[PDB]
Parts: sequence; C-alpha cells; structure tokens
Amino acid sequence: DPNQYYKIRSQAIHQLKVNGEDPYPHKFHVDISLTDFIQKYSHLQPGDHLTDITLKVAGRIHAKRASGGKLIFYDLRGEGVKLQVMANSRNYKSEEEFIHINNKLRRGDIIGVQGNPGKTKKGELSIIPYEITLLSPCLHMLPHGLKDKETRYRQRYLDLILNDFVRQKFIIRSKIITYIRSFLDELGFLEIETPMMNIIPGGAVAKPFITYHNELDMNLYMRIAPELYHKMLVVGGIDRVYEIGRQFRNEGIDLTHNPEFTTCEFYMAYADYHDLMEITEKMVSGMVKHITGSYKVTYHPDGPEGQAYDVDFTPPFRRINMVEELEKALGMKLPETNLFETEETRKILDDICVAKAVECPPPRTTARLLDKLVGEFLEVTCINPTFICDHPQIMSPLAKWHRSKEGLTERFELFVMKKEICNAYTELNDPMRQRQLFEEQAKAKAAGDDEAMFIDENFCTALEYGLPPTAGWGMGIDRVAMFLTDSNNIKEVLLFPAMKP
Amino acid sequence: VDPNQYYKIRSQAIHQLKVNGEDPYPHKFHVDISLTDFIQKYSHLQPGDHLTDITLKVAGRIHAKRASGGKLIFYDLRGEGVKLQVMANSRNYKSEEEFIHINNKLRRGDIIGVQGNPGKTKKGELSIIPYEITLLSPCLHMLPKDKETRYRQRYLDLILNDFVRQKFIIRSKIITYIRSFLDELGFLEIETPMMNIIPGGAVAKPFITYHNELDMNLYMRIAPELYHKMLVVGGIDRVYEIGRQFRNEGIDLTHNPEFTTCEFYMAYADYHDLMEITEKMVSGMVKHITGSYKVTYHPDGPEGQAYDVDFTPPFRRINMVEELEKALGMKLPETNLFETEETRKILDDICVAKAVECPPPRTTARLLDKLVGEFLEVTCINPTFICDHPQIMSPLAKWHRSKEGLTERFELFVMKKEICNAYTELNDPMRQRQLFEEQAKAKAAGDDEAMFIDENFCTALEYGLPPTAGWGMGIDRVAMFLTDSNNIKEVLLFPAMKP
Amino acid sequence: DPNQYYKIRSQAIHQLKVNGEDPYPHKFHVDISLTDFIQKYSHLQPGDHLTDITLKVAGRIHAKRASGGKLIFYDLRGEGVKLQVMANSRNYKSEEEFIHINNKLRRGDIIGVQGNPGKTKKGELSIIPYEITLLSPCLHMLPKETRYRQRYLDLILNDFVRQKFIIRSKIITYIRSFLDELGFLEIETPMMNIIPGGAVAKPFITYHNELDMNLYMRIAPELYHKMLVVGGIDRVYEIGRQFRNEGIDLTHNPEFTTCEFYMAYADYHDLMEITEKMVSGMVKHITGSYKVTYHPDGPEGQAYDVDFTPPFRRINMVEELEKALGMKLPETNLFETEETRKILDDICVAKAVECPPPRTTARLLDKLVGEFLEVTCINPTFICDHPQIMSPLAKWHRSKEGLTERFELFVMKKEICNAYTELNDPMRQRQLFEEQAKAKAAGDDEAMFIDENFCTALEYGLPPTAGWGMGIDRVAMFLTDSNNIKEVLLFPAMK
Amino acid sequence: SVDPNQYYKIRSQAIHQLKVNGEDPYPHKFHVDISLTDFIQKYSHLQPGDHLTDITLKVAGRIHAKRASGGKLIFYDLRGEGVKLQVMANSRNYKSEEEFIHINNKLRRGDIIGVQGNPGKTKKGELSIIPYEITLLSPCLHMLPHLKDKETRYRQRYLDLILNDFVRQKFIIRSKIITYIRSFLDELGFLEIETPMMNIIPGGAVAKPFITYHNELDMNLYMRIAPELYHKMLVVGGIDRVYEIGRQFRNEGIDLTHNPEFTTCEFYMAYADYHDLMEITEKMVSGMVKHITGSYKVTYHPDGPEGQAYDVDFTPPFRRINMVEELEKALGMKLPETNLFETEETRKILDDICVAKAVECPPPRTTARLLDKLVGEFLEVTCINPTFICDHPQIMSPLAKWHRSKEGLTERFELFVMKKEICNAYTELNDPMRQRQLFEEQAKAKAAGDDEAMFIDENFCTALEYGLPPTAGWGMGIDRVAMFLTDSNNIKEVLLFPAMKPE
Ligand SMILES: Nc1ncnc2c1ncn2[C@@H]1O[C@H](COP(=O)(O)OP(=O)(O)OP(=O)(O)O)[C@@H](O)[C@H]1O
Ligand SMILES: N[C@@H](CCCC[NH3+])C(=O)O
Ligand SMILES: [Ca+2]
Ligand SMILES: [Ca+2]
Ligand SMILES: [Ca+2]
Ligand SMILES: [Ca+2]
Ligand SMILES: [Ca+2]
Ligand SMILES: [Ca+2]
Ligand SMILES: [Ca+2]
Ligand SMILES: [Ca+2]
Ligand SMILES: [Ca+2]
Repeated sequence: DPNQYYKIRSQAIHQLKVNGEDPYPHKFHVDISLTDFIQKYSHLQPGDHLTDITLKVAGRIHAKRASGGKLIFYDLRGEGVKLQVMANSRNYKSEEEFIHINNKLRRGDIIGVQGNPGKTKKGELSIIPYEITLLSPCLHMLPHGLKDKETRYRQRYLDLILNDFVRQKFIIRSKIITYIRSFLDELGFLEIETPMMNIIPGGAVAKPFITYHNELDMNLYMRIAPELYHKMLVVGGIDRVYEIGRQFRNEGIDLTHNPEFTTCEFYMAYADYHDLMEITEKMVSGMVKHITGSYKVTYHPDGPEGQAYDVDFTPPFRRINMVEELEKALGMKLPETNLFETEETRKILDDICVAKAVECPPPRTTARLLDKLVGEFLEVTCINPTFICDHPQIMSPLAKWHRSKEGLTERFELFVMKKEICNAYTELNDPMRQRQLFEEQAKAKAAGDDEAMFIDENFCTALEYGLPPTAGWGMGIDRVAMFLTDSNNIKEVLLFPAMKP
Repeated sequence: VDPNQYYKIRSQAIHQLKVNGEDPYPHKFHVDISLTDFIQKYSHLQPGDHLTDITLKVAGRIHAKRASGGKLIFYDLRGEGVKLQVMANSRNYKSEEEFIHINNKLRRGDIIGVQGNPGKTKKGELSIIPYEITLLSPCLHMLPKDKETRYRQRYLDLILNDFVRQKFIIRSKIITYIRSFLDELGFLEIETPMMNIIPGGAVAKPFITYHNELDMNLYMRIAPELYHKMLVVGGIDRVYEIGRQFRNEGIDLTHNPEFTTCEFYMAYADYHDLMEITEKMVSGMVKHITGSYKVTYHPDGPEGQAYDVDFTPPFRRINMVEELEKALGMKLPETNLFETEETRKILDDICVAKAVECPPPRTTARLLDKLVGEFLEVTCINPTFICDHPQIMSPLAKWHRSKEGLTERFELFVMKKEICNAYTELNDPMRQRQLFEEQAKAKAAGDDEAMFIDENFCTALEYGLPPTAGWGMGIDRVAMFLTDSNNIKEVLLFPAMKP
Repeated sequence: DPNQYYKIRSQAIHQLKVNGEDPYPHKFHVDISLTDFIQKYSHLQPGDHLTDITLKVAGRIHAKRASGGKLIFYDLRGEGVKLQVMANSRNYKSEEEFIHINNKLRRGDIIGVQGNPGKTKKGELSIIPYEITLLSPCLHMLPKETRYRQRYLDLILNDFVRQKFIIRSKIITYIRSFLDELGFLEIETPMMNIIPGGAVAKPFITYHNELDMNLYMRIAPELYHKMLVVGGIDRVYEIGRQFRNEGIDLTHNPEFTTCEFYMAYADYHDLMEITEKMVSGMVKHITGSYKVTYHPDGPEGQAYDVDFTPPFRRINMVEELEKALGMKLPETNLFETEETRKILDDICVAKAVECPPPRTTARLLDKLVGEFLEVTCINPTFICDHPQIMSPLAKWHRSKEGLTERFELFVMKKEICNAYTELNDPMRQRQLFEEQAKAKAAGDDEAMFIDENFCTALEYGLPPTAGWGMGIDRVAMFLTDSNNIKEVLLFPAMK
Repeated sequence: SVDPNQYYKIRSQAIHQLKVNGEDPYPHKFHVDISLTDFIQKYSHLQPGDHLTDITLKVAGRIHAKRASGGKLIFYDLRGEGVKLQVMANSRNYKSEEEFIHINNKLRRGDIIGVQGNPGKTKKGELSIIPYEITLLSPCLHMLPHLKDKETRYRQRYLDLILNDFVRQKFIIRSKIITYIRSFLDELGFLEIETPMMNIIPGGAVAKPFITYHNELDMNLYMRIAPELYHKMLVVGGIDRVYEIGRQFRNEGIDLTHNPEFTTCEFYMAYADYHDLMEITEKMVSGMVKHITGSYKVTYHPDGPEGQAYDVDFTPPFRRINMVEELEKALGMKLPETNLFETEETRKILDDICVAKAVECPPPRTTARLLDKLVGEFLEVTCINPTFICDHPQIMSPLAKWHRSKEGLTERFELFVMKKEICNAYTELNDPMRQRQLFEEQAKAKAAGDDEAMFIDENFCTALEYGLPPTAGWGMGIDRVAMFLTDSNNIKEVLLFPAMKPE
C-alpha cells in the first residue's frame, strides 16, 4: 500500500538521520557516466571480471532482484541507458556490510557504486561493486506516472523516470530550437530580446493576460507577440533579427493550445513573402532531415492503433490560395475580394456558415467566420506541409496589401498534419494605412471583441520614420515538436503543461 | 523648421505620390549586395575610377543629402553600421528629367534603393554612381543625445548612435557563448513554465495575473529553479534555461522588472565544482568576446575613476560571516545562533550604529543582506565569490558540511554588482518543508519577498533528487560589465520606463 | 670553423648518448603552439609572471644570450612566429640543472619548454622555464642556389619562403573548390603510358621490367580525360604532375603541376568566361584585391601593377601578328603549303627571330607570336584562334578556315592556360595524328605519336566538349611576384 | 543481325556522306538548358498523361535504346549523369512530319543527341520529354555490347562506364575518400605540399624503382618510391605538419592488389609519436567509412558475390597485435630474443621455419623478407576488421625510430583491413648517426643482391644533422582504401585506367 510504504520508508530514513547516518550525502565523485562505461566496456566477453579497473558510477535503482542471500542484481538507470550492478557478497568490502547495505536499499533509490567492470555468463555488462552508497532515498513506491495521462503530465519527473520515449521527445524539441538558431545565425540574423510586459499588447489577435506593477503604478499586459518591437528594430537599421521566446494567451487549453507557448519570429529587411516561402521550405525540410534522417515522417491522426500516414517534407511545399480553394471546397462563388470588408459580405459568410453547419461563437465578424470556414474546408486537408496564401486584408491587420489582388495580402500560413505551424507576410510599412487598420481593430474591440488589437500610436510613429520593405515570420516551436514526435496532444511536448485544477 | 510643420508637409508630399501612382512604399526591391560586402569587394579601387561595366543594387537609409550645382548630388547612404557615398550626376542617370524628379523627391532619413556602378571620387571616397534611385520608404519626420529620448525611441538611438548596435551584438554573443559552453558539457536546453499557481525559487515579489477560462490566479515566475530540480529527479542530469524572469519591484541602474538569467543544474556536482566551471565560463567569455582577460570600467562615467578589472582565474573567495566580522571590527554571534531573537537585535543595533538603512521588516536575513551589501559587496571590483551564506538567508541551499548554521552557497560579484547565485541544492524533503514553513511565517510577518510553501516540489524531493548543484546568472548584468555600461537601460533594447 | 664545430658538436652529442642523456627523446607533449600562446597572452603587461599556470611549448633556438650567470634568453622560433624564453636560475627546477642545460644547449637546437607565461620590463612576451628539454641537436653552424639545395635552411631563416608556399597551396585548394562546386569530378589518370600524348613536348622514357616494355611519363592527362567524357562523366578535373624531357629556365621545370578540366556541351567561349571568373576570383580572394604588383626586373627594377578585373583582353593570333609585323600574312587557309612556310621563314630571318630546327610552320609561327604578341601581354590576355597546324587536338574554327577554337591565357608575359573546343571527329583526328607523325619523322622531337585507341574512343561519340589546362606553378609565380619558378617549387630541379 | 566490323563500316560511310554533303554530324555547340538530374528532380511530380505546352527545354545525352512503336512514335532511352530520361518522339509534336522521319532514320543507339521539347509523363507514369526537335551531336560508329568481360571493361573503360552504372559509383566513392582526407588534414593545420617525383636517388621505401634519363642535364633520374625524405626535410625546415596525396611508382609485378603506379597519402606531424597516429588513424578511417557509407559496418565478399559475406566493423578502437609475439603464438614456438634479429643465426632460424611451414620466399632470403613472408602467412590473412600490426623489428624498418622499451623493435604500425595492407606509419628516426648506419646496411644489401634495398641518402642524413624534431609520419594507399570501401577484390576496379599486360 503506497501511503503505508511512504510512512514506513519515511520513518526509516528519519531514524538514519537522528542516529547520524547521512542518507543525503553532500558529494559523490562520479568517475565515468553510464553512457561512457557502456561505450568503453561493451567489448568484454561473458564471464569477464576486470581486476585492474575500478570506477565510480551513479544512477537510480529501477529493479532489485535477489538471487539467494549472497547475490543481488541492481538494474541501474541513468542518461536514458542502463547498467547492471552484480552485487556479490564475496566481492563486497565485507559480508556484514553487504547485508547492511542491501537491507537498506529499495527500488527508486539513487546510489553510488564503486566497482569493477564485468560481464555475466549471459553476457550482461555489469559493475561488480566493492562499495555501494545511498545518495538519495526514494520514499515512495514507484508505479509498477505510468500510463495515466493525467499523472504523467502532473508528475513529469515520474513520467521521465518510467518512460524513455518521453525523454526522447524533449531531446528532439531541443534539437529543433538549436537547428533554427544556427540556421538563422548563419544567415546573419541577430538574436534579440524584446519586452514580455507591455503597456499595450500587440502583434496578433488574441486575449492577453493583465498584471499590475506597484512601483510604477501601472497595468501591464503579457505579450501576445514580439512583432511590433522587431519591426521597430528594423526601422532602427537592424535588418535581420529573430527571437525564440514565450508568448501568452489568455484562452483555454486543448490538444494544440497551451496558455504560454514558444514561437520563433524573425524579420528580414528587403524580403517579401515569396522569399520567406523558400526560406521556410528550406528550414523546415532541412530540419526534418537533420533530426529524423529523411524527409518522410509517419503520422497517426488516430493514435498507434489507427491509420498511418507518410508525410513528405520534400520541397517545394504545396501552395493553395485561400479564397479560391475555399470557393472550390464550397462549390460556390464568394463576393469579389474588394468587397470582403462590407457588411453584406459578412451576412453572406454568416449564412454560408449556418448552411454548412460551421459554428462560430460571437462576434460573428467576417474575419472569424472566414477563419472557421477555412478551418473546416482547407486546414483539415493539409497533411503534407502546405502554404495557405493570400489572406484577405480584413483578417490581416499588419500584413501589406497584395500587389495585384485587391482586398488580399501578401501573407501565408504553413499547415502540417492539420495544424497551423507558421504565419508570415510581407510587412505593412505604410503608417497611414497601419493606423487606419488599427482603428478598425479598436472599433471591433469597443463592439465586444476581446481579441481585437489596441491602437499602438508609438508603433505608428516608428513607421513614420521609415520601415524598409520587410518580410517577417512566426513559427510555433511546440507545434513543430508535436509533428516531429507524432504527438497529437501538445502536453506531450511541454515539460510542465498547463492543467485544469 | 518646426518639426510639426515638416511632418505635415512631408505627409502631404507622400500622400500626393500615392494619388499620382508613384507608390512611395513599393513591395520588393532586390538588393544584390550588402553595403558591408560592397565595401569589402571594391575597397581597393583608385580615386577617379568608375566601373561602367558592372551594375549592382544596394539599399539603405539617407543620412545626408548634399547638392553641388544641380547636376551633382551626394547622398550619405548608411546601413549595417557602415556607409557608402552615392554620387549622382545627371549624365550617368537614366534621364535628366528623371534625375531632377528623384532628387526633388528625396530627403534625409529616406530609405532608398540604388542601382549603379562602383566608383571612387578624386578625393578617394568609395561610391556608387546611380543609373536609378528608388524611394523604398519615406521618413516623415526630421531626424535629430539625452537618455530619455534614446530609450523611448530605441530606433532613433540605433539610427544615429553606432555604439548602440555594438552593445547589443556583445549581448547576443554573451548568450551564444553560454549555450555553446553548456551544450558542450552535455547540458540539455529546456523550457519550463513562466506562469505558476505558486511562484518559487527566489526571494522576490511576484507579478500576479488571472486566467479566466480556468478561473484562477497565476503568478509570473521569479525563477525556474524548482522546475529544473524536478527534471533532475526525473533523470535529466544536466539542464539549463536562458529565459526571462519577472519581479514586481523598483527600477534602478541595475534592476529591470523583467530580465534574463541563465540557470543550470548538474547532478553529482557541489558548489566547489560550480566555482570552477564559473571561472572557466566567465573568464573564457570575457577573453573570447573582448580579446583580453582585462576590462577597464568606469563607475563614474567617462572622465571619472577607472578601475582595470582582472578576470584571470582563480577568482578571489571570501566567507560571508568571517569577512563581515573583519570589515566591521567585531565578533558576530556564532553561526549556530543565527535563528535567535538575540542575534536579530544584535544585527539591528549594528545597522543603526553604522547607519545602514533597512526598510521593514528588519529580519535577520534582511539585516544581514544590508550589512553585506555595504561592507563586502562594495569591495568587490574584481570577480569575487562571497561564500557560505547563513541558512536563514538560503531556504533552498544545502547545509554546510562542517559550519553549523551555514550553507554551501556562493555569489559572484563583479564591479560591486551581483552576477551569480549558486549552491549545492537542498535535496532532503523534510528539511526543505521546515524551511518553507519558516518562509511562510516570514511572509506573514511583513516580508513580501518570502517564499510560499510548494508542497508539490517537496513531494518531488521525496522521490529522490540526487546530490546536485545549481547556478543562476544575470545576463543583463554580464552585458553591463562587458560593455562598460553603468545603467541596465543600455543593454536592454526596450527598458521599462516611468510613464 | 664550421667543419670543426660539426666535429666538436657531434662528439658532445655522442657523449650524451653514452652518458644516458638521450639527445633525441621519443615524445615531448606540446600543450600549445607558439601561435596560440601568443594569442592567449597578448594581454599581459611588463613584469607579469603568471606563476599560476604552466605550459609546454616547443621550437627551434634561434639565439642563445646569457646576461649574467643566473639568467639567459633563448629566442625560440616556430610557425613563422617567435617567443622569448627568459631562463633564470631561481625559477628553474634547480640551480645545478640550470647550469647543466645551458652548457648543453646551442643555437639551432630544437627544445621543449615547460614554464609560466610572462613579460619582461621591456614588454616582450616570454615563457619562464621550470625545465628545458633538448629535443634534437643541430650539429651544424646555421647561416639563391644554397636556398634551393637546402630548402630546409631557407625555410628556417627566410620567413618569406613559407608564405609563398602557403600561397601556392591556397591557389590549389581554391581551384578544387571552384570546380567541385561546378559539379566536376576529381579524377586520376595514368602517369605512365605506352604512347605519350595530349601535348607537344618531349617525353621521358622508362622501362617496366616484369612486362619487358617501354613506358613514357605523361606529358598531359588530356586523352584519358576525353575518354572519360565519352564514358559519360561530363565534368572531370585533375590537378597533377606532368613531365617533359627539356631544359630548365626561369619558367620551366622538368616536372610541374597543371590543373586540367573537361566539360561536355561547352565550347572555348564558355571556358573564356569560366577562366575570368576563376582567375579573378582567385587573385582577389588570395591577395585581397584584383590588382597585383609585378616586378619583372627584380625588386630594384620597375614596378607595373597588373589588373585582374574581368573581362580580359582578347587578341586574334593571326590578325594581331599581321599588325605587330606591319605586313599581311598568307590567308589562313594556305597555312599548310610550302610557300607559306618559306614566307614565315623569311620573316623570322628579317626580324632576327631565332628558331632552332626543324623550322616548320608551327614552330616559326610560335616563335613570331612569342616575340611580337606574347611580350605585350602583361595584363591577363587571351590569344585566340590558333592555326590548325599548331593545334592537332582542337576543333576547327566554324567561320575562319585554317584556324581552330582555341585560346591561351597570358599573364605578365608568360603562358598560363591553354584551352579549346575539343576535336571530336575521329577521322579528322586521325588525319591530324598522321601529320604529327610526319613532323616527328622530319625532325620534331615534340611532335605527337599516333594514338589509335584514343581515335577508337572518339568513334564511340565524344559529346561536343571544351577542355582547359593551367600551369599551377606559373600562377604561383605571378601571385608571389616571383620571376623564377625555383621560388615556387619546394625542391626544384638543380643542375 | 549485323556483324560489329560491318556495322562500323556502314555507319562510318554514312557519317562520311553527311560530312562531304555539308551536313555537320559533329556540331560545335548545343545549348543545354537543364541537366537530366535537375529535369528529373524538377518534373517528377507530374501526373501520368501530363504534357506541358508551357515549358520548352533543351537536354542532352546518349541513346541507350531506340524502340519504334508504329512509325509515328519512337521512344528513346536517354542517359547521362548516372541517370535516365525517356524521349517520347511523337510525329505530331515534332517540328514537321518529314523532318521527323528524316532525323529518326539516321539516329542509332549510342548516338549523342540534343533534345528541345516539353516535359510530359506517359500513362504508365514514365517521365518524358516530348521533342519539337532532336539534333545529332555525335554519332556512335560502333555497335555497343547488346559488358561483363573484365579485360574489355579495363581496356575500354569508356564502355564500362557507359554500360555499367556500378562503375561510376565506385569512382565517386574514390573521389569522396580523397576529398574527405584533405578536409580532415587541412582542418588539423596540415599544409598540403608537392615534392619531386623525379629523384637523383630514390628513397622512403624498400622497392624497385623506375629509371629514366634527363637529356639537357645529362643525368639519370628515378621515379619516386615515396615522398618520405622530402617531407622530413620540410619538418626540419619548420613546417610542422605537411601532407601529400600523390603518385608513387614501383617497377614490380601487377596483381589483385598492386598497380605499378598507385596513390598514397603521406603526412608528417612534428611532436607526434606513433601512438598519437594510431588514434588519428582510427578517427580518420572510422569517420571516413561512416561519412561515405552511412555506418561503421561494411560488407566484405572475399570469395565474390556467390560466396560468404562478412560484416567488417570499423568502430574504434581497432584491434592491436604485436608483430613478434603474435607470430610466435601462431607458430606455437619461440623466436630469438628481439635483440638478436640482426644475426646470421636468427636469419637461419627464420629460413628453416619458412621451409618447414611451406612459406615461400624468393631470393634474397634476408631476415626482413623471411619475417615479412611469415607475417603475411600467419597474421595479415587473419586481419578482416581494421587491425594495427605493431612494433616491427628494426631490421624491417630502416627509417623508423627504435622502440623506447623493446630492444630490437621500432615504434611502427601497419593497418590491415580485409587482408590487405592499408597504412604504414612510425615515429620517425631522427638520430642522423643511427640513420646513416641503417642506410649503409641497406647499401650493403643492395650490392649483395636485392634491387629493392635503399640507396644511402647523404643529403637527407645532412638534413637530420640540423635537427629533425621528434616526429611521426604516416602513409596510406588510397587505391587500397577504395578497394575495401567498394568491396572490390581487384585493384583494377578502382583505377580508371589500370596497367595491363601488352595486347
Ligand atoms: N616545363 C614547364 N614548367 C612549368 N610549367 C609548364 C612547363 N611547360 C608548360 N607549362 C605550363 O603548362 C601549360 C600547358 O602546357 P603547354 O604545352 O601549352 O606549354 P608550352 O606552350 O610548351 O609552354 P611554354 O611556351 O611556356 O614553353 C602552359 O600554359 C604552361 O603554363
Ligand atoms: N534561482 C536562483 C538562481 C540559482 C540558485 C541556485 N540553485 C535565483 O533566482 O537567485
Ligand atoms: Ca489559425
Ligand atoms: Ca494564424
Ligand atoms: Ca543581492
Ligand atoms: Ca542574490
Ligand atoms: Ca614548351
Ligand atoms: Ca607557349
Ligand atoms: Ca601552350
Ligand atoms: Ca606489406
Ligand atoms: Ca608495408
């Protein structure tokens, strides 16, 4: 019984303490890691037992198997690897200390082991200990944080101990971010840090978190995006900047959303969105190949017991135009794109949503109705990497008008395995038009839209100093790690995901 | 010229270009070569040269416009911290009529594209001779100094002050160095929550916010420390995170409410081991970035006192209580008595006698810290480890091996400022609880910075955290001392400003 | 004296082996190069002595200078760099060992130094020895043809020499990366041939005993490269040695290095452009500029800057020859007649242009171009459209009868490149071989042998292709301002 | 069916007719827009039945096959760059119907052609170009084999490369080996250098040289056996790290693993010893196999395709055996003390052992040669995985430094892989007096009989008198490495134009 186990084991190590036995020693000198030990001694023959090499290793006891009173086997784990400790009475510093030490040890315990390399008749690489030291006891009975999702996510440390697939997803997450940095560093992007607390949040349509600063007596918002700060640096004459950082959205959690999440944004002066499409294909495909070995990954939309898809990251990625493809999916013609800002188009998209059973919680604005329709008809068909391009201006308040198609913008979004990955556009750099677009956002806000943008006059002022033609880009790191690890739940790729209380 | 007037006039001029179909903000200008690479490629031309056979496109911002007789205009084109002269005469331009038209259009501050031939003036100034200039983005204001202005419009600061970009390149090299140093040592770069039901890991006043879908309060993190230790329990022996933290407190020359730290945790290490990796990282960082192990610093501004600071290892070490007794000329209580009300009174009397301020609450930890700040930390010009902090100041640090009442802790001080905080980690779950219970008592007796009880973290400790040592470093603070900046606002792109 | 020194030093060294003090120890562990030591401690100040740290360095002693009896300065050199050893008795292992090592050491000796970084009051970066170990004694007294016969002395004493060879090797690395990026395959073809071919030159002959068979050293890789193009490898290159049995002079060595490359579907116009891109990019990248200063008459002569900015000047051989002569030559379609040989012979006599026998059209013509055209070529200059009578492997010119699609690059008066659209018609190639063989039979030692399995390969279909070959040694000469090729060969052929 | 000699006669006469009629069967210039490789990459996404009227491109290649399908439809199998593209020649898409039959009537398998036309894909999903115009660039006057015969493959490599794509891939592997080594050495600061291939005195190895004569200088010259001595003279010059990848020449017999000119990489590293070099060799060889191959494991067919297949594991560290101890173990008997390996007695002992063990050794039956035959028989043959054979006797190693603890031995190793010697390395002998005595012992042997023994090199000994720093050097056969990385048992497989016994 777990609770009784805890009471018993807690009382025992408490006894060790008051009697001065030091169950939490300060320092154990490790000579070699378990990984290096296995690399250096795997070549031994079964039955071997080295007399001229003694080493100190450490790890956690995963299993304790008695073989008579004279012989115990410890399954010792660390670094994603394992090493057997063959504790034989005859090789220990003394037979009485052998009994004493092994009677204390339990599964879960962190230990230090001083011993000789060996291999059993079976051929299991082992260390035969002269001395075993308890470094940290485990006061709890470990799961025979095992399969129950909830326990795994609330106690990630148990998950990481018991399930090596979990450690592997977090390694690849680190490689994603590291790959992106060298990719951008090599292209001359300067890595920067902009404020995560804003008097006025910006850079996206989203509901922010609000705080208060006592000394300065002001309310602050947690950032939605670093976008506006980045463009001000480009006005400043830093032509290539990027930031990999946390963004915060005051919204609900589900399979693809956490209230804090990581993105990479970058801004490149003298680029347009066509250039970013090629950079994107290059970065994403190079990234998949680098870490997984090929351009093809397997996709299980329905878990391990469902259909398996091979997703091909070989460039170039498919491109669809948002308004055209939607009309095709609808089998019906939408208004001319120059009419996408009229109330009548709004009514038309509203009627279409009712008729097609596409829900849209209030406000039923053109932007939100459009996005719901695109989510239903286009996004779900994006298995392979696909750019959805040319977003209407009404859904894109900071993108530059498209140069040949009235009412549209130079904007794309990358979709992979039904999930949005990147959002990019050539940047709106006309201050008068940016201001008019902010004002529309402000009136939507005043009319009951929690997510609408605040007018940022200080940013419009910066645009009045001259933002060179620029293209910028934003990628959700968590989303990429999801698809590179074939995870359908974002909680798989965050170490400590946000959780219902 | 009234700037308001200039703005109003240029705004009109540019509105007119839009209504004339002369789009002043074009979509795409194809730059063939950066200014930096243009300079390095043609840097060996001779005075008077004009390579009519090669044609390139460059771009940048106009920093000066200077006419010279209606058929010859020079634009000082800048970019990437560098300059190139545009020498435009009408003979070489696409058209004489187009030549007049573009010059009448352009102004100082405008971003432009230049298509033209490499060349050099008889004076020996590298130049490009334009066939065509394109307005890419007009500057609607007249361009200009004083700190306020530079910090509130960092883009102006960056355009006019070249030293500014340089400080920020130093900062990004600091960070790239640390990642590279740690990655080589097999540390895994990770990300832990910046929003917590319970903030912990430091002594600090947190920001609080509200998540309405879950109907619950959340604190912005003050440190990632407890999360990192839970990852060590889970068998990731070495982790680090370079990330923002948040503190609801006053701004000053060394404090911003949000700031960047590197924290790392390595199993099987103790604080002595960390003293060694710290010397190698900081010393090697200083040398790699500034070419030398020596940095001169100006606490009193330019034309002030100028200490030369020596980052050669080993760093000097001092014991907190031992040295405080010396700096003071008196014997303090024995370290095993630091929990008593008698000690607090002794410490309080001292602070009154030496005129050391200590806002309420006047607790032992707070009185000590004030005393150490004025007696020890001021003397730390060269990198100096202050070690062996009392336990009442270090609720998450492991007890000292031999000195009762002390802990295995150090702080790294450079130029009178705290850079690092590190210790052998407390891994005994029952001892950690006791120490949280005292933090919660301190919080209820007036201390806004005192820690909350984190039972979930205490539970993690009950599974078995191996002996471990952890470390935290203020990146902004490193940036300050590697750029000779006395104000943290110099090393933050957009520092927090009073409204 | 030198002979005495040798004899005395040899006995001293011999005495050390017999005293169990091995003057040639097996292994000295070097902690840090001299170059890195200098980069690491450039920030020290006068009087500094980092007793904290102890490094091991190594080098050749260039000077031994004792002040008193408890202090000595060794000028340690290595890697084109130098470091002062400040040996003093108080810091050395012991006073007894300090005298012993100093009595033992001499100028020239290779030594290992274990010590602390430091600086003298005078400001010189130093290492202060705990211990100095003799690594390899120099048994001789240290000090153009002396430099060339003992290139190891030259390299010890003249810092400029290693810099030229570093440039030489940078030239070659650059050419491999240029061609590798263009998709060329780096290959290796035989240097020993039954029939030598691919150039007009006199070959070396040797004998393979096992096979009882005469073999020639290659004069060019060209025919094998073309056989690779027939085989479907569209782009091949080889940077290797060629051998010619001929006299030495300022620009000629009996063995030398060429880069040759062949590209299918190219002609000599495409290769002119690649030549400009490669040579100009090479000059700019190595030196730092497209301009190189050239001293034709040594350092105490006139200096003319040479401009490697593309495009290079082009001259047509026959058109410019006619102008530099101030006279009309035979029509280019009459170049195989006996009349025109006599015309050309007469012109060489009238202009005092030497031409040793055989006085054939191809040789009379080459002499004339050498003296009238090639001397004007200081800036990189292409000489184009060579007559067919001097170009047996080149494809005929498609507009000018008698000429071929050929060029040679000239830089600072000397031939650097030879390139052309390749002849790929096997019957025409055979014809031209047959005429080479008649030239051979009539006095010309450089004339080609008939290579019938090359003509057989051409019968399978060589695609239209263009080939190119550059003398690497001559590129090194003009990039190091050397007028003597012995300057850019480590071990040049010496009489 | 037509006979090869007749086919050649007929095709030659036809091509000659084109020439005299002014028809241009060998045009100067065809502009190629795109390579077959880029065409395939750019257009493979097309769907079956597709035909772009939107893109016109010019490609080129050699006809591998010509198959009619009616009279108005011809399929050409076009090959280049190790790759393949179908030319769907359709009468109705060609520039005209009369020009269509005219061009196809003259084209044959083997011909080099240029093709202008549109991308397309057949119903079967076969990527094609649909020509508007096909141009003969170069006719093939011979029938191509309708191949496997080694001798034809090696005497006419251009055919082997045309017909057998496994052959291109071997030579690609070989270029990657060489390119890998340069980057490895350059990155460690080695200076790539070139030293004389013609020597007044050859040296640097025991081998029989080629001899030639320089007329102008009236001098006999030898082709180089090894660059070794020139390299060590550069290390005395203060160039601490030098390497050279170049041709060596040996006047000896040809067989499965020997060509009379072959390629080695030699490098010298000042302040290194042969232990340092074992570690670098492991690093280099194991990284090279993984880089080129994808893993540390390679398959080895000692007996050809239809024989046993061994996995050879290049995972470091490599096995080490000491030459003399392992030899005694294989013999099951004790040899003389290593300090006795220079005596006549020891020679007689080795001679008797060779007779008794059926180990042949042609004259001269010297100790070095008898030991080497015994090591070949009993040790080298067992080296399948990369194996260092170590600490050769001084009598076999005239240029290697004596061993620091084992009298009679040297600090030398050789790397064997799949039964073949790959590398030869040692701590260099830098004592000029000992070097000179070792040369005189070689010269004594030369005058006694063996034409492989070394010449005394007094210029080199003089260089050693100026001080050669302690150094280790290293020599590797590129051809040998290329053999084992492509699983070839015959060196002819990895030389473009191997030496061959006369016609
Ligand atoms: N003996 C030599 N030494 C060095 N380089 C040579 C030698 N012979 C020829 N070359 C170089 O090799 C290149 C191609 O060989 P080619 O047969 O055209 O030489 P070449 O015309 O005989 O040279 P030159 O006229 O200088 O004697 C030449 O352009 C030249 O750069
Ligand atoms: N979390 C600490 C830094 C690391 C302390 C050592 N575990 C702080 O904020 O001060
Ligand atoms: Ca979306
Ligand atoms: Ca989006
Ligand atoms: Ca502090
Ligand atoms: Ca602190
Ligand atoms: Ca010549
Ligand atoms: Ca010539
Ligand atoms: Ca020539
Ligand atoms: Ca051998
Ligand atoms: Ca050998």
